[PDB]
Amino acid sequence: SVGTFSLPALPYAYDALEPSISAQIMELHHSKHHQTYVTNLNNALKTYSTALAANDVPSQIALQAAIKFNGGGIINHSLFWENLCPASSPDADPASAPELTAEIAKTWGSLDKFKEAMGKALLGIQGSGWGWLVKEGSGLRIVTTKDQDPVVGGEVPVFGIDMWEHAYYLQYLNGKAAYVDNIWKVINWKTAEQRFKGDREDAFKILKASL
Amino acid sequence: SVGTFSLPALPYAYDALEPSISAQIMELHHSKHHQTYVTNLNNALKTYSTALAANDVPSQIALQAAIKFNGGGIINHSLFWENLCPASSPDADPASAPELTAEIAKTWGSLDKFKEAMGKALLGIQGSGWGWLVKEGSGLRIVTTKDQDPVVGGEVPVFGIDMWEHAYYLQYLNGKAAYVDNIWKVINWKTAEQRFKGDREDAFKILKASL
Amino acid sequence: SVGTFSLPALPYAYDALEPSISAQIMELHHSKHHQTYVTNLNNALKTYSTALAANDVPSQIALQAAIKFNGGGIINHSLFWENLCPASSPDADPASAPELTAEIAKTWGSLDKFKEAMGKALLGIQGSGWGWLVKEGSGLRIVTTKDQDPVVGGEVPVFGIDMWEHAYYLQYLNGKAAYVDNIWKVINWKTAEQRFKGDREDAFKILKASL
Amino acid sequence: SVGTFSLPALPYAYDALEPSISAQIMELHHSKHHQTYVTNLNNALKTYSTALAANDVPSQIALQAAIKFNGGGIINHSLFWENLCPASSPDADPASAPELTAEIAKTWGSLDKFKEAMGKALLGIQGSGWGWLVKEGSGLRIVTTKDQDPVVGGEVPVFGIDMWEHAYYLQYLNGKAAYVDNIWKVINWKTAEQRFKGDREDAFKILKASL
Ligand SMILES: [Fe+3]
Ligand SMILES: [Fe+3]
Ligand SMILES: [Fe+3]
Ligand SMILES: [Fe+3]
Repeated sequence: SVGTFSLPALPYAYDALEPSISAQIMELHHSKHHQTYVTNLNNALKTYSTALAANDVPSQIALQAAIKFNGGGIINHSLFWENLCPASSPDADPASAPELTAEIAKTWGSLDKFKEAMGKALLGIQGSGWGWLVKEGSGLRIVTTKDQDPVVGGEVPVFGIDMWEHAYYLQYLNGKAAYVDNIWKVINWKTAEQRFKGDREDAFKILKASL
Repeated sequence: SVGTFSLPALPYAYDALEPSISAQIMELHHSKHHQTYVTNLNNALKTYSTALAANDVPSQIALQAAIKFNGGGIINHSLFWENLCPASSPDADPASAPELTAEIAKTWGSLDKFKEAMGKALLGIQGSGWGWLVKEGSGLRIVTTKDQDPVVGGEVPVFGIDMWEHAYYLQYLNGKAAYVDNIWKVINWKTAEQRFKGDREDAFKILKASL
Repeated sequence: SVGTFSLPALPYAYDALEPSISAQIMELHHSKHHQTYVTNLNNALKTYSTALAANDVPSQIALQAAIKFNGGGIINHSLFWENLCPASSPDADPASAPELTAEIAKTWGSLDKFKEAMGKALLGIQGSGWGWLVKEGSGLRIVTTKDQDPVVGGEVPVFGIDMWEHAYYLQYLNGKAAYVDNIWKVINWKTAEQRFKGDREDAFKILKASL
Repeated sequence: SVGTFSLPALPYAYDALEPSISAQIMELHHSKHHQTYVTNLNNALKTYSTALAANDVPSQIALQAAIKFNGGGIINHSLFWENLCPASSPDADPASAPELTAEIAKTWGSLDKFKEAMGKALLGIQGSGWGWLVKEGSGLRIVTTKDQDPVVGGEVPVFGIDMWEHAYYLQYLNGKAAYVDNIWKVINWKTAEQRFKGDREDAFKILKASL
C-alpha cells in the first residue's frame, strides 16, 4: 500500500564511522533527518494517492516538491549509509573495487587525482546538496545535486557524499574540507564496485530495505 | 479512473477571435498543442499510478516533469480559452467586471496603467511562459510562469495570457507587442470577474470540463 | 576600485544575542562564513572586470553564480546583523515600529498571526535559504529565497532571518522551530521600522559599511 | 570598449539553407531575433560597467538575467550560423569530419544511433531551448540548455540546434520532428570537426566576428 516507508537500520552502529564521523552526527542524521524524510514522504504519498484517483492535477503538481525533497531524501540517505563502512573493514580498502578503480584511473589518471576532482566538486556546492560518482553509459562522471534531488535521470549512482551542513557541522564546524578529507577513510568500496558493475535498477534495490 | 482527460471544445469557433487571433493559430493551438498536453498527461498519469502503487520513488520523481509540463498545459489552456471571448461579445467589455476593475484601479491607479504594467511583464518573459493576473489574499498581483508551470501554489488565477511563440508567431511574427495590444480586445472580463469573486477551488472547476 | 569589500564589524559583541543565538554561532557565522563571502566576492568581481574589459561574454556568464552567491551572501548578512539586537535593548521591542506593526496587523490581523505565517514559511524552506518580510508597493509580503539569493528584484527588505543550518545547528541541532521561536526575541524592530519607512536604495545603504 | 557588439553577417544568403530552413525564418531569426540580443546585450553591459565600478552588487545581480539571456543569445546564434551550411556543400557531408564521426560511432555505436539520441533530446526540450553535441574531456556528450543559456561551463561546443519555436514554426508549424529530420541536411560537419579538434577557447573565437 502507498506510503508505508520506514526508517531502515544502519549497517553498523552509530559510532562505527569514528573518527571520520561522530556518533552524535550519525544518530541525528539517521534518527532525526532521515526519519523526517520518511514520515513526510509517507504523508505526501498518501495525499497524492487521493489526488491521483480524483484526477486533481493542481493538487498533484503542488505535491511534487514534497515528494521530490522527501523521496530524494530517503533515496540519497539509503545509498549513503550503504556506501559508508568502518575504516577497519576490508570493504573500506579500494582494492575491493578493482574494476571501478581501474576505470577511475583511466578517467582521471589516478585515484588521488579523482579524489582531488571529487573534493573540488563537493566544496563547490552552493547551499545544501550532494556529490556523486555516477556511471553514465560506460563512462564515469562526477555530478552534484541540490538539496535532496536524487540521481534518477538514468545514471547509475556509484557512491555519494552528503554535503548538507548537518552532515559535518557539529564535528568539523565550517571545515568542510576536513570533513571531505576524512570521509575517504569510511567509503565502502565493496558497495561502490557492486554498483559500478550493476545497472540502475540493481543500485536502487536497497530501497526495498525501507519497505 | 486515472488519466481520462479529454480535449474540451472551445466556447467559440476557431475564427471567433479574429482579427486579434487568427483561425489558423486557434486551430493549431487547440487541436494540436492542447491536444498533445492531454494525451501526454494521460500517459504520464497512468505510468505514475503504477509507480505509486509499487512505492517506486525513483520512477515517481522521474515522471514529475511530464506531469507538471503536460498537467500545467491543460490547466493553463483550460483557463486561457475560458478567459477569452469574441471582441463583439458583451463579455469582452470591462464593464462586465465592476468589482475586479475597481480593485485594479485601486491597485495600479487605472485599468490603462494595469494593462501597460501587464504588457511589460508579458514582453519581459524570457523564453516560453505565461503572464497572470492573480488574487493573493485580498490583493491583486501580476505574475509570470515559465513553460507550462501553472498557478497552483495558492493564488487564485484571474486571467492568463499565453506568451509561447506558437500563440502569436504565425500572425505577428516577432511582434509580440502587437499581439499583446490586440489580445486585450478579446479578454473575457465576465470570466475574470467570476474568478475574482471566487476562491482557488472555484477557479479550477473549469478543469471538470476536461473530464 | 573593483572588489574592495571588507567584513564589517557587528553592531554588538558575539555573545550579545544570547540566549537566543550562542556566541559560538555568531563568531563562526560572522568571522568565517560572512568573511568567506567577502573574499570570494572580491575575487569574482575582479575576474569579472577582466572579462568585461575583454568583451569575454562566456567568462562573464560563467562568473554569475559566484557573484550572485557571494554577493548575495554579503547583502543578506549585512542586513541580517543590522536587524538583530540584544533582547534587553529597547530596539527589540516592536513598539519601536509603530507604522510597520500597524501595517502588519492591518495585513495579517496581528503581530502574533504574522509571526505564525513567517515561521511556517521559514520552516518550509527546503535546503538552505532565507525568509524575508519585504515591502512591495505599499503592501507587506513574506518571501523566501534559496541559498544566498538576495532580495534585489525591487522589493524593500524589512527584515530577514537566516535558515541556513550554520545559523542554528550548533545550538538547536535539528530543532529549527525552536530557533525561529527564539530569534523573534532578538529582532531589531527599530531597524525594521526605518527600512519600512524608506525605499530600496535606503535599505541597501548599509552595504557602504562594507566598503 | 564595453558593449560594442554588432550583428555579424551570415556565412550565406538567407535562402541558402532551403528547403531545410526557409528564407523567411533565416531573415527573421537573424535580422530580428539575433539583432535584438545584440542590442539588449550592449545596453546591459554598459549599465553593468557602471555598477561594477561602483561596487553596486544589487544592481549587478539584477542585471544578470539580461546578460545571460542576451549574451547567451549572441553566443548560441554565432555558433549556430557557423555550424550550418547549404545541403549541397561538401561541408554538409559527415565525411568532412572523420575524427568526430569516429568518436561518435565509438560513443553511440553509429552516426544513425547518435542522430536518434540527439533527436530524442531535441524533441524532449520543454519550452524554449537548445540541443548541443559537446566535447567533455575526451568524450562526446549530448546536452540541452533552456532559453538562451550557453554552453560556457567548460565543455567544448561541437554543434548546436535551435529548438525555439521561432526557429521552425513558420515553416513546420508544430511539426518539430520534421524540422529536426531536415536540419541534419544543413549541419556543417567541417565546422563540427574543427571544434571537435580544438579546445574551448578555439570554439569561442568566432565571437570576435561580432566585435
Ligand atoms: Fe543528510
Ligand atoms: Fe500555448
Ligand atoms: Fe548565514
Ligand atoms: Fe533562436
